Parts: sequence; C-alpha cells; structure tokens
Amino acid sequence: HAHAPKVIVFISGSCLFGAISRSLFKKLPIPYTVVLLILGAILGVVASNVPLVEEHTRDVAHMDPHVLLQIFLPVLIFESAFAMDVHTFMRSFSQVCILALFGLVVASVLTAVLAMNLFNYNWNFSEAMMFGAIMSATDPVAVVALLKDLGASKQLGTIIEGESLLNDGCAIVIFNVFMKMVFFPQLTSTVGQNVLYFLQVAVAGPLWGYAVAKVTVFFLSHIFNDALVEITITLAATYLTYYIGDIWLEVSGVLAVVVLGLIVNAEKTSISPEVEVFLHRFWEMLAYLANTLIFMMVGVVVTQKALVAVDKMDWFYLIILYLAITIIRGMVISLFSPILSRIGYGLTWRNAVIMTWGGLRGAVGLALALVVENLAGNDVIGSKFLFHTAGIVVLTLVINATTIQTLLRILGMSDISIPKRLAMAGAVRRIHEGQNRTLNMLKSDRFLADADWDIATAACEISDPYSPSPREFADMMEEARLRMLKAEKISYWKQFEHGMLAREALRLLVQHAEVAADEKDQFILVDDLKKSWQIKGIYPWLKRKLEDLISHHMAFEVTINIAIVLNIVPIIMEFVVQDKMALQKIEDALRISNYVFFVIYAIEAIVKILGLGRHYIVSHWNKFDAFILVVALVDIIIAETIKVVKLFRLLRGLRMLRLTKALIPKLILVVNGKINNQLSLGYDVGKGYIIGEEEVGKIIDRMVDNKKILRELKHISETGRLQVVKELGLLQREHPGIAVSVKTRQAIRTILNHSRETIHELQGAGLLDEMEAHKLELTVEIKMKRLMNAPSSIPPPPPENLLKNVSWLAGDMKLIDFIKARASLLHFDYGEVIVREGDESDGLFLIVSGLVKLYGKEVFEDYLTVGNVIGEMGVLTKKPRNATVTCETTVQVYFITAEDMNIAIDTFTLYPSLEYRLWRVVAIRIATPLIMEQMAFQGWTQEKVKLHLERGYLVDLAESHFQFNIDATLEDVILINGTAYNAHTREEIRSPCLISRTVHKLTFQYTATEEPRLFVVRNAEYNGPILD
Repeated sequence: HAHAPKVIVFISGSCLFGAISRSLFKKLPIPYTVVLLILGAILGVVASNVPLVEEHTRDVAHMDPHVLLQIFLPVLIFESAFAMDVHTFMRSFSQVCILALFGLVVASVLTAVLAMNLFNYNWNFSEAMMFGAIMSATDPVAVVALLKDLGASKQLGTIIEGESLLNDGCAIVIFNVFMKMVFFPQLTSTVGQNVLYFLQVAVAGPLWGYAVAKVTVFFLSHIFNDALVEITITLAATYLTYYIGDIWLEVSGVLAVVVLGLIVNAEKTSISPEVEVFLHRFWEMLAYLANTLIFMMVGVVVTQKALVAVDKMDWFYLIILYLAITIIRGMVISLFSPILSRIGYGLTWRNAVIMTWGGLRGAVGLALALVVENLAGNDVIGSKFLFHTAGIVVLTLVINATTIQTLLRILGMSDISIPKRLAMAGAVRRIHEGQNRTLNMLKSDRFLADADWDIATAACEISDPYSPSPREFADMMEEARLRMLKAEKISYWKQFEHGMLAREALRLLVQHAEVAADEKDQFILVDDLKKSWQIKGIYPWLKRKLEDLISHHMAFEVTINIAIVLNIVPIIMEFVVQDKMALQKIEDALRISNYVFFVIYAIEAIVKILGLGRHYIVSHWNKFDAFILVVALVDIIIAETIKVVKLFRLLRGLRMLRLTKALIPKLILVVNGKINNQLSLGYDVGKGYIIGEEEVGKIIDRMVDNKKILRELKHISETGRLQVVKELGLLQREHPGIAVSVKTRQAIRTILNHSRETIHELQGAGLLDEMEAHKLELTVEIKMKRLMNAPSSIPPPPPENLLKNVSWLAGDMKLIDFIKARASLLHFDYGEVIVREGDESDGLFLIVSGLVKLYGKEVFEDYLTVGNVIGEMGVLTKKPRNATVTCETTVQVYFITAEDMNIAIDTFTLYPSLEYRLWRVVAIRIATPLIMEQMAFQGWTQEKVKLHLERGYLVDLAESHFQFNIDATLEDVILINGTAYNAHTREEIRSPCLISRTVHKLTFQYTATEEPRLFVVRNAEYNGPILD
C-alpha cells in the first residue's frame, strides 16, 4: 500500500551501491566515496525526470536537519573516538589540543575572511563563519590507514586522527553557535549570558559526557555472561548522551560523545573481550552506513536543487578556495611548529607536509552543509554552501587522496626498514619450508595420491609482500649494543604473548629500546624507566589528608544516610514549587514532612547519646550534626510564630553537606585506585626489564664474541637490574596494601590463564567435550572479569600468615604449628647486619617487613624483600653463609634456629618429606639458570622453564644408588648438590650441571658430608615408575 516505509528501499540501495563501489574501485587510487557521489548525482538527475523514483528518494533526500544531526553525528563521532589508540592520543594530547583548537579557530576565521571578500556573495561574518567551520572539519580515515599500513610513524597517525576528532567536534560546536545567529536570531543579550552559554557548551558538555561514561563503565564492569546487555548499553549510552545533552540540558552533545567514546575506549577492560571485538566492527559498520547515506543524499540533492543555481564564476571561486584552505592549513601548522616541536612527539617538516596534504574533508562537513541547505530554503546561500562543500570534498578525494600515496614515497616515508624486510623474508622462507614438508607428508597419503599437485602447490604459495684496532673495537661495541637491544625487544614481545606484561608496559619497554637503538652508545637507561613508577605526590597527600579527616550499630549510619537522601528530594522540590506556583494545601503537605525528619534526628540524638553520653560532642562530625539539629529546632519554633533565610534555605544546604562523612571513604577508594593504576604499571615495567635483562644476559654470553665487550654489557645489565629491584622494593614499603593488591591480582591472573590453557588442552585432546569446555571457559572468564572489580588496596597479611604460606609449609597444619611455635620475630634497624659472610649457618630468616641487601663473593649484590626466605642452602648443606645481609630499611624477620629446623626435618617424614620439599624448592632455583643457559637460544622463556621444572621431581637415589638415563622418557636431568661420575667413562661432574645427553648411567657413593641430590623432568607422558 501507499503507506509503506519507502526509506527502507533507499537505505538498502545505499548499502548495495557502497558494496559495488568498494568492490570495483578497491585497487584503484580513487576512493569509493567519489563513486557514491557520482551515483547519487545520477540518481538525482533520474529522479528529476522519472516521478516514480522521486517518491523513493523524497523521504530521505529531504530529511529534516535535526533528524540528520541526531541520528548520524553520534555514530560518526563515537566511532572516531572509539576506534583510535587513546593512550598514544593522551601521550600527545598537548599537540593535538593546540592544533585542533587554536589552529581550528585561525583556519575558520581566515576562511571566513576569504569568503567575505573573494566571493561576490554579500555574506556577513556569521554566514562566513558557518562556511569556515564546515570546511575546517576533516576526515583523514584514508590517510591514517595508509600511515598505519606503511608504518612511517605510529604517533603521526594518532596525532592526525586525534586532531581530526577534536577539530570535527569543535567545528560542530562553532557551526551550532553561528547557525542560531543566522537562522534563529534573537534579541541581543549581555556578556554575562554569553559567558554562561560558553561555559554551558564548552565545560559542561565534557563533564556531562564524563559523568555518563563513568556510570556506563561502572555498570558494564558488573555485567557478566550477557553480551547483549553490554552492546545495548553502549548504544543507549551514546544516543541518550547526545540527546539529553543537546535537547534537555542544551550542553554540547558532540563534545559529550567525544568524551564518552574516549573514556569507554580507555576503560576497555570493563568490557568482555568478545564484546570489544564485536563493538569495534559494529561501530565501523554503523559509520560506514552513515557515510554512504550522506554521500548518496549529497549527490541527489546537489543535482536536484543546488547545481540549478551554479554560475560560471563559482568554479573559479571553488578552485581558489581549495588552494586557499590548503595554504591556510599549511600556514597554521608552520606558524605553530615553534611550539609543537617542543612538546609531545615534536614535529618535522616532512610530517608537516603529510599532515597538511592529508587534510581530507568528508561526511561531517557535508552533513552540516545539508543542514544549511535545508534551513536556507529558497535563499541562494544554501545552494552555494552545498556546491562549495561538495566541490572541496570531490577535489580533496580526487587530488589529495590519490597523490598522498606518491608523496609518502617522494618524502622518503614509504620505505620498509631493513629489520622488517629481513624478518619478513625469514618468515616467508620458513613458511615455504613448512609447506614443502607438509606437501611431502601428503604425497605419501594413500587417499591423496591422485591429487593434482600442480594446482595445489601453486595455490598455497605465499609470496613476500615487500618484494682490537680502535675503530674495529668501537664497531664491535655498536654491533653488540644493537644485537642486545634486538634481543631485549624479542624478550619483551615474548613476555607479552604469555600475559606477563600489559600492552602498555610492553609499549613503554619497546619504545625505550628503540629510542636507545637510534641514539649513540645508548643502552636502556633505568633513569628513563623510573618515570613508570614515580607516584605523583598529589595522590599520597590526598590519601593521608582524607584518612586523617575520617579517622555504634552497623545499620544506624546507613539508615541516617538513607534518611538524608530521602530528605534532599522533598527539600529541593518544595521551595521551587512554592516559588513557581506563586497549591497551598500541597505546600502544607510538604511542610509537614519537616516534622518527620526532625523526629528521625531526635531519635538519632537519643540513640547516639545512648552509647556516648557527654563524649558525643568530642567529634567534629558530631558537633556539626548537633548544630544542624539545633538549627532545625530553631526552624520549627520560628515556624510556629528573615523568615525564609532560616526556615527554607538552610534545609537545602545543611542536609546535603552532612553526607560527606560517607563520601570521604569512597574518595579514599578512588585515590587508592589511582595509585594502584600507576603502581601496577610500574611493577610490570620493572619486572619486564628485570626478566628481559636476565634472558638477554644469557643470550649475549655466546653471541657477542670479544670478552671485554661482553663484560661491559653484563656490567651495564647488572647495574640496571639492581637499581630496578631496589626501587621496586621501596615502592612496596611506601604503599604496602596497594602492592599486595597488585601482586594478588597478578597471581590470580596467571592462575586463570594457565587454567584456561589446561581447559583448551583437554578440549583439543578430546578428553572434554566441545560443549562443556565452553562452560568451564565461561566460568574462567567471569572469574577473570571480577578482578577488575577487586579492591584497589588489600590490607597486608599479618606475619603469622606469611609464615603459614611458605612454600614448604603450605597445608601441613602440624608442621605449621610446630614452626609457628618456635620461630621468633627479630626486629632490625637501618644499617644493621643480620648475618655476615663466613658465619655458621645458624638458622633461617623469613622477611615479614623491609628490604635487605645481599653482598658477597662483590660479584653478587642482590636485594630481597617481603616474603623471601634466606639460608635454605645453609641449613640444608651446613655450609657457611654465601653473602652478607644488610638492612636497607627497618626490617622484621622470623628467625628459625638451625637446630629447631634439623629437629623438624627429623620429626616430619612422609612421601612429601620436609627435607624433600626444601630440596625441591632449592633445586628449582638452582636449575632454572642452568636450563636457561642451554635453551636461551630457543623459543622458551623463564616462566616456561619454571613450569617445565615444576613438573619434575627429585630422585630418591637410595632405592637405587645409580641413575640410568633414558632419552625416550627424560627431558632433562640436573645435578643439584654433590658430585656424580659417569659409570662408563668415570668422568666426574662436580658442580650444578646439566647431565649431558650423551651420558647413559650415573653412579654415586655414600659420603654423608656431601650427600648428592639429583633432579629430573619426565616427558609430557612417562607412565613408568616415579621414585620421588
């Protein structure tokens, strides 16, 4: 029937035309949007003659301005804000802000000045400012894609994209300001109201967006196993933010949406990953639909009613205007360069040329031009506006967008760096070799012997897409430095791929490594890393002040807070109503409520005095509460009989003020969260640097040739590691609870990661069904998300709980009581020596608080902190101290004398014997470096080695005093203590040593003073006899 929704046809047709254009013009330089404009023009000239087609284009080609703005702009702005890398955007926030705001102002003003003078149109400054704002908006989606692919600079892409976003947002604000002056003029008003309006649009808008964003990310972090709710909440939050901002609050909706998108992007962790990957594509699709629709409408309407009033002189104006805007953008960038080169990422002239030439115009400008076209009606201003906007869009998409690819080549930015070319060539060669191996495997298959191999080998091909003298010693120094930095980069990437680093920490470490590589003689400086864990002083100061500020039934204060929350609505409503109506009976009804609240507060007084008596008035909070109570009594009495300023105005304020007693704790939580978000990054960066240094120091050991170069590199590595360890140890002292929270979160994250890996292994091997594995995965996922809601500060466990959790005491209640009954807590001051080299191994130390320096043979200078234990080797092997222990802070330490430990060893024996557990804990630590040195030239990290060893066990060596080695079942064999010799060659192995694969059979002897111990790891599956 005639009532059908004909716009559906136009929307679907726009989708089909977009698909066709993106398919045909994929490899050509001309972007598909120009083809969409041409198709829209063809459709418009057809509709002008075929009446049937008009009906199917009328309802959308003549859409109302407000519908256009409210439906499309939220999509485009939110997609732009949500797609980009916010952290890099914030790391270059000053450059982007200076340009997108001040440069936008100057560019739009200069464009307006040009329009008022060059054009024969007698435009006033308001219309000229509308013209300038429309044409200062930018849409660099193509240029940013080219930069991202070619990798000239990842930061340049973010700078250009963020400038486009903030320029788009502020170009809509300016157009809104000047649209009212041109099409909705009003009586002139005061500078006071102008300032109020400026605040409303520029300051309140971002705050409204921030509030909605925080509420949204709050609710998102509590939604579990419900993707649809997350997606719908994102959609509704965006659209309601824009709508409530523009229509109800009259704040700048576009800026609110910008802030909302940026915040929701930064807080991505509150969104389940499978919903994040969906949302990215969802908003990309919505933006694509919006762009296609806008271009089709522009073509249709510009051919229908714009080009019918275009004069021969306008084209000259269009060309001059294109040149003018290009020159203006270049001049703005050059003029501000003296400032921008000194902040953020800096600038270089080639980057300036790229940023100037890449200023493509797009959908936002055309949407605003359509708004002007619709609002102007019969005035030629609308036709001229749309003509010039479309002309500039076409020229930039035909000239700039096509030549940008070649300009990157001319400016020397499209070149692929040699490291990337070598890596890609190696990867391609490896892929080809693997394909050859698979082909040889298949050619032996009986069921594939008749395959047409000429087609198969051709189809699967993957091709390269990029197709002691003084000088000599310094050259070797540079070689070693560069190769060390390369190894460190590889190590950081490997750490990230296993979840041991956050992407931010990985980025920091890699960026520092690359910065060092280009500069002369630079190794990664710890002083530059130090910025990652420097807590800004504002937050500790706020925490201390608030804790001072805040510092009997549990339900009472909650009840009173609820009472005040119930107060505020009646109290605020009553008096605005009383003023607005001037019924009196309604006024009386609300007035009566004061007595109810006064009764509640009298009950408060009675029941608080019940537990405090005269001491009630000591606390300042109680003093203020008493003041408000007495003032309420005064208000009632003066109500029975200058009236307003006491009765009515104080109720509004004194109520809402006394709520802060509950707010202060939540601000403490917020400050704790802010400190945590920095301390976690600091720990991640420091630990990543430590682990990378440990690995690379065992790569370089036989990868740089000359010994002196190796010694310099090792010295630098050690002097970095020690500083990082000391700094991270002192961080724990400054903020103990936040450090405990960080470390517990890391522990849970690692446990869940490995549990997920076991679930996937069980699924792949078929021991668990394809359905139930998903159920366990869902449980793991919901457990992972609840970490984001974990408290930012966890009170540090008391010392007895640290003793309860030592590795070799866990779960053995009787031994836990035995040690707890005999361990004595010794307190030591700064600079004291707990034990010294050569001292008899008189006992163990478990550090419950503080930091200690280990020094000994100057070769070994490590530090240890809370939770670490000292002296296990001494107590087990009865040999003097290996290092001197010095207190770098006030230190508490559980001391267990060696005699009590020997008694415990004697008295506690089972299959997991206490001596066995101690020796196992020592053996893993001894073996980890030993296995590292052999496999550092292969693809396993430190955590892989430690997990590989955890599967192992310690040989009894008394049930069989000789060890027979079987390659088919043993991955590695390590001698931890004592001496061993091969039964065949009688060659003695006299140190911590990996038993060489060539050895068949080890043998030993009974020498009590040096009784040997041996460690072994069986292959993934050796169902044979275990002999722990």
